[PDB]
Amino acid sequence: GNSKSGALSKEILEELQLNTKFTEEELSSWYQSFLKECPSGRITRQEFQTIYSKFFPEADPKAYAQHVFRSFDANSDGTLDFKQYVIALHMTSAGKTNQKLEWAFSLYDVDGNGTISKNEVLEIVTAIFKMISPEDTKHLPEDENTPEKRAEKIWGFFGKKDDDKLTEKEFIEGTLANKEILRLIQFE
Repeated sequence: GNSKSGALSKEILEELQLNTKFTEEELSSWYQSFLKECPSGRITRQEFQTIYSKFFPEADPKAYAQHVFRSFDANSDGTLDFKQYVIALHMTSAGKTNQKLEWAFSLYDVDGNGTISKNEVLEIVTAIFKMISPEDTKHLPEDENTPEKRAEKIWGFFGKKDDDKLTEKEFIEGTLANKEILRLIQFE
């Protein structure tokens, strides 16, 4: 409702490597009127994609955000809240509210069952990287440019073979200690 509070969206998203020629005041009028036109703010993929491709073109609508929107839930298509979703898109590079650790497990657990497995982690990694443009994804050093090349760094960090299932509880501890994890785990 407050255009000023809308600026926090452009600045925050900007960091996520996603600029929007749409001024903050504009998104405010569109955001409120998007939620007013629709029931509270329940939109479908067919709709999300449009907004996604209309707001963030160069970003492969099948990279980061796409993976995020699909992580909220979206089981058999149906529809999901756009507001809560937007938060999940911003609650990944901001830093206003305190809680933020155990909150990640949400998009981290694509399926959503209090258990993180290889597959899930493989998705996230790919998503972020997928967003990165090829001609650009080459600049970064090799031996660490493939989604599977890194999946070994993150998953290999914790180290698990028996109870190879990370819960929302340890997910907070395995990170409370090892400080070198906050360096790469950075899921932008």
